Amino acid sequence: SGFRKMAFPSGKVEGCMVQVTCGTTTLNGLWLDDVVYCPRHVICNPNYEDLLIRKSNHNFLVQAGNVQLRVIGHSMQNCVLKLKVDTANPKTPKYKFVRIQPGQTFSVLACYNGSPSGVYQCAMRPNFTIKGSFLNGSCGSVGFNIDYDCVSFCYMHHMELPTGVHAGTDLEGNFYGPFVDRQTAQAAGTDTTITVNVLAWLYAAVINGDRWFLNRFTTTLNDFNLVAMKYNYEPLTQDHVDILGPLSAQTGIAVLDMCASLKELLQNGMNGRTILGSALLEDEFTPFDVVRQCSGVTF
Amino acid sequence: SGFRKMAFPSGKVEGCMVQVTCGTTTLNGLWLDDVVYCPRHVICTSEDMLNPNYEDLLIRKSNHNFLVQAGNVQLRVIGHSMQNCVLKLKVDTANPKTPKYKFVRIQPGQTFSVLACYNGSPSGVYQCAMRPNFTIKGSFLNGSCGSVGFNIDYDCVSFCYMHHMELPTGVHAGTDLEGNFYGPFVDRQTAQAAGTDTTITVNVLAWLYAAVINGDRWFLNRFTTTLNDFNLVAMKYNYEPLTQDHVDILGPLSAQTGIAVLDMCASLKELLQNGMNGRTILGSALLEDEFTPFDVVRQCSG
Ligand SMILES: NC(=O)N1Cc2ccc(Cl)cc2[C@H](C(=O)Nc2cncc3ccccc23)C1
Ligand SMILES: NC(=O)N1Cc2ccc(Cl)cc2[C@H](C(=O)Nc2cncc3ccccc23)C1
Ligand SMILES: [Cl-]
Repeated sequence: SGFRKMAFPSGKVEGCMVQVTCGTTTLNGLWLDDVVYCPRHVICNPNYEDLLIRKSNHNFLVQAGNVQLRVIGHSMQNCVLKLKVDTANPKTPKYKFVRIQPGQTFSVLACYNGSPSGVYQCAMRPNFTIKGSFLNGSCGSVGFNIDYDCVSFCYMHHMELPTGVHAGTDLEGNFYGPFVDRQTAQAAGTDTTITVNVLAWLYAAVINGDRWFLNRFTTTLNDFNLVAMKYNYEPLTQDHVDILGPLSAQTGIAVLDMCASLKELLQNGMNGRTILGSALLEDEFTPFDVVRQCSGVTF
Repeated sequence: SGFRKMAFPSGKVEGCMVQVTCGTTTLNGLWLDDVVYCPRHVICTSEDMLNPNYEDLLIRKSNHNFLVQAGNVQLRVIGHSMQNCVLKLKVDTANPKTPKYKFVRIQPGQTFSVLACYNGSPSGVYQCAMRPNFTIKGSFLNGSCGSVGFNIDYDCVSFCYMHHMELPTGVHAGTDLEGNFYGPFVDRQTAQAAGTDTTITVNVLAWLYAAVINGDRWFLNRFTTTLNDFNLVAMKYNYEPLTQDHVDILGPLSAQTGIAVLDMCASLKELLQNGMNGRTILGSALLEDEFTPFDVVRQCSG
């Protein structure tokens, strides 16, 4: 029993964190094989080709623990700088670079000076920001998932928006969201609630013995989506309904039956009650996160 | 900016997780140097659990009865001893991944990271607090016994918890790494219930200071309180008494935000009276009590 916001064990990622210093700027890098990936704003109206062409290999100081790595090459791929180093990371795990969709969750290994300080779980918001916890020096910290023994890198931290939320890229340097890596006026779009995730979390509450919110009612996908649109909830697709199938079979509560529970919660509130120790509807657990935590999958 | 429930990077602990098998029971062990620490109930059957005589059960065991597995490698047990409710299995190989470590016993209200494991394999990491009733509100399934709680301040891992059991309310009970249970619990299938839980007051105050550091002041008021008046009010909401030690501990946060501890106590009293009125504090509609004053300083400042 119990339901926690749980991150993947960060060990395979910790063994990849390095410190990248260039000029006055110091941030984090991800050392995989003989390449260190880091935000290109470490070289810093920025013409990044012009700024990068003025740098030599020895301008980038890469530090892996108490060992200085020597940079033998450098190239840019979108908003990510790839520093070729002489040494292949012996701690390089089996990995992939994956781009995630909004609503998908991942673990963040927050780092400062190439040293991991914390690990937390978070979701790619529908507005492409992440509600993370980062201070200055956190740039280059990575987001990942673990599938079997393979680490899928999905996020690299680049910046903080004026509302305190965060923006970054996939490991190929493509930003999530309409953001750019420069000091210009940028704001996160109006956020919405990840509906399939709230439903997954209601199923987790049912699995954990909390059923007060259940009701005899059902609804249609169209009628539920008319309610979802009114409460700034993401539309629930047939794919989401299919994805919630296993949880629906396990608890005996059809996805449209759980949708009517969610509809009543949105219109009437919780009425002094909590669900899994929360007075708000939690949307940062995917259906797979719920199944994984309520089954004990290991890595 | 931002405030998350953050766990310590689990890497130093992952490299210590092993699987311990005794008969039909399989649980997790912590391999540090040449010793594997695990709950002593690994030697029990389901029947033995009502009134186990651990000394009697352990005396009938030999080293080769304990199967220890570190990854895809079987370790050889060369000795065994019991220290309180933990079994210490001397093995023939020192763990090369043994980090700098300490065994620390924590007090209620203290937080720590839990590396939940099944079959000696880590599956997840989460942050939690030792409740005032000595239980932890964890996320544990059958086979998670032996999973550990820790903090990693600097490069040293301080092991503070080993999971032993789930109580009937879904909460968890365990021991420090010397085998001493937190709380009035026993490693027996007997009628045991967690005492009435209370809110960790000093932690809620620390979290209100984190909200101030992050720019949220909506809950502040023009009032102050005496420590005694705060405790009389707080007790009525099932909040732990706030001691002078807690007030002293909140000193740095008070100096940083410019809000006196007893002035922050007055905001808390008002929040308990009024609720949040549709608002949130650090993305939460409830008063969060699983961040200590030390956690707030670490995360908000560095
Ligand atoms: N003004 C300022 O501090 N920045 C400007 C800027 C402009 C563009 C880009 Cl791509 C990055 C940055 C950096 C950034 O956002 N870094 C930071 C990242 N995360 C959390 C922070 C908390 C506090 C301060 C910086 C954080 C630095
Ligand atoms: N009923 C049952 O299976 N147990 C009884 C028991 C009695 C005393 C002692 Cl010291 C340990 C145990 C074990 C224990 O609590 N393990 C478990 C630990 N954590 C979460 C669990 C979730 C679900 C089932 C067991 C969990 C095993
Ligand atoms: Cl303590």
